[PDB]
Amino acid sequence: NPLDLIAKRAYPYETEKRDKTYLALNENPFPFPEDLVDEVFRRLNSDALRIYYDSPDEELIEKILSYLDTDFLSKNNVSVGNGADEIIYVMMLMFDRSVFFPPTYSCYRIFAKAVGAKFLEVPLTKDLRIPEVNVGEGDVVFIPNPNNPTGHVFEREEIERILKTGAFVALDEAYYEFHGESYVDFLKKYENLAVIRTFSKAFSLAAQRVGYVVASEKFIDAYNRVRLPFNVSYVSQMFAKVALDHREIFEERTKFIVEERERMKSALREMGYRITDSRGNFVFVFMEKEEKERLLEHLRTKNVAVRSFREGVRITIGKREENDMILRELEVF
Amino acid sequence: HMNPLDLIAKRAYPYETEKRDKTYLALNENPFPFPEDLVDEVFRRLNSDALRIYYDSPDEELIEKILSYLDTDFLSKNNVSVGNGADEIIYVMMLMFDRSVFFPPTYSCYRIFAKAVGAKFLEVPLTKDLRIPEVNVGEGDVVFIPNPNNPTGHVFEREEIERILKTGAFVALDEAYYEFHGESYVDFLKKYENLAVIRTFSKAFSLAAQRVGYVVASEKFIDAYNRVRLPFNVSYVSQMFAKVALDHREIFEERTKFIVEERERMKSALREMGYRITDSRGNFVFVFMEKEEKERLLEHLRTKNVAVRSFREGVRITIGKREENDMILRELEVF
Ligand SMILES: Cc1ncc(COP(=O)(O)O)c(CN)c1O
Ligand SMILES: Cc1ncc(COP(=O)(O)O)c(CN)c1O
Repeated sequence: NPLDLIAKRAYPYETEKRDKTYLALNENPFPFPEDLVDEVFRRLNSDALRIYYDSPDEELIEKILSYLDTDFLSKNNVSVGNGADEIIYVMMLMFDRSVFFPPTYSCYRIFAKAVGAKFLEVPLTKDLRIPEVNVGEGDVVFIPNPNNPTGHVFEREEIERILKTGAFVALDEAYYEFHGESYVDFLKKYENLAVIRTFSKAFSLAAQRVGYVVASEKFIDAYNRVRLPFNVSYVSQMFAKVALDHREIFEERTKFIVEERERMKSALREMGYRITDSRGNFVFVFMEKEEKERLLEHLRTKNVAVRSFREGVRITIGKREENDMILRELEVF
Repeated sequence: HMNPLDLIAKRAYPYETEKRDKTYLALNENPFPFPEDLVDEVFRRLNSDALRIYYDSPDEELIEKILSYLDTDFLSKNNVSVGNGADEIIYVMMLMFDRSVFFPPTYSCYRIFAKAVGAKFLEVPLTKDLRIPEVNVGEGDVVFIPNPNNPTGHVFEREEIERILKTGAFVALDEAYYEFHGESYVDFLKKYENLAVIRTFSKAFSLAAQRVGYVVASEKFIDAYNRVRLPFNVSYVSQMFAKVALDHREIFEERTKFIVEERERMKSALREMGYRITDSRGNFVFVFMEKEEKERLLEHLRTKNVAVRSFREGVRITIGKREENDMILRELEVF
């Protein structure tokens, strides 16, 4: 009964009914602009819906390349996924062993167990530094940068130290847009690196699932052989193309989210909370289990959702009134 | 002495995109565009605030509408899930079981995906009469059986499938072409825990570019499947397309009726010409041809900007519009 083994081995699947003020999945506070939804639909060919539509199409790759804005990338350095999740998932199917460093993205462990990958979890140090680990060729090492859930940034030397082991580094730059530095340039020097990106956070397209990966031609070829061939829909691609053609609105939204993040980080410091230097669309607050659970319960009654972790809570940046409500809840507590 | 990227390149087939000829009859696609009225309905129902969230996949409404379409008394929400195409459902099932079993001539992606993900698999060819062969299978195996079969379009008897179910092996019944045949083996789930039926919106609803498949099975299996698959695997808008299609099935019913009549008309004409064909019940016909005579037909078709699908024993020709079908028959008549 293989299905019993999956009950034992893999984590259960659950749908959770969202609270009124939901600040728990690092989603953008803003709806996708209505004008751009309109543009999407006046670009749609109903005759195109009936066919197996190339994933990615050429135009989406040209626009992603234009967004990346390098001198050295070509179309063979870029592919797409059904979310960044798919890219991670597929990478776990590709290598002998997956390595990651708690506190990290919760789906690494989940997907490893889901697909029965060999994996090694070694915790980040007390200072949130990457630990000493025995890794090499055959391994893929998943490093989110900025880190999730801490939002902190690993120094370049840290990433490079792993790169010099020969292990394959999967640099998950899901929160790149809120930080503004990318290690994509390291592809000039290292063949053993892939940078993973998404439209979900900064472009308000989490429901449409478009991720992309930037890597060497050898890797991208291999990835494209292992993934599903028609993995991103015609309309998801069109949403991503239209978003890339109108970046100014998204830049203004990002600017608001970062200013709102830093304002919250300052207020929390002034209150005496121990926080991380987060560079994502969220803040991380350290708290003790007992302080945490009392706060959580209070938020529960006020119809607010944040994300609980072992060492504290991760609060996504929302709208000005939501952010102020959070600060007020933390002040009393 | 080989880095993992070289191993993949060795074992897995290359990624290759196709160039579409002016008359393309090679991927079992619906001839008709998705209705314009329904595209506008999707745009109308679309909530731009929903676009920014990790949207449930499947949402509750999509499930309700799939159940209503299936129209049984005994299925609940716990018996149904979704995939990013039926392709994803197959792919995940291959990750779920110890061994994958299929029977050539069969769906080309089974072998491809097995090799892609490094699944252990067993390929045993169908008999001369297109019957499922004697095979040593049991618990731990998943046996992929398309019904109607792809590329032959022929229908397996219930007894053939029930024999496999009784082994204890898990049967994945791929009902991608159900709509063009009209009988389903979903009622077997009253009795067998041991079974999943896979379905798609791609062929009958002209939504191949939006990738919505669904699977119907026991609660135990669906739970397991939902643990192994990507949690947000089908997009908000893909789900809205599928929901709107299910709210307006009469147009799709008339299209399916046209496709089946068109298929049977072609099957008759080909028999009258002296071609050996299968009794196809999909949106396509399968014509047996000797290798060398088949290649000659292909050059003619290539010369005339027509794509069909070439197989070891013949060609699988998807039903298109009346004018493309008529043209196929001319070229098979003159040939
Ligand atoms: C670190 C990290 N990586 C990947 C993802 C996935 O994003 P996507 O919506 O594009 O699958 C997320 C968000 N769940 C993330 O936080
Ligand atoms: C037998 C079979 N099964 C599954 C599929 C997949 O359908 P989908 O387009 O929804 O991935 C196809 C079509 N590619 C098929 O022919």
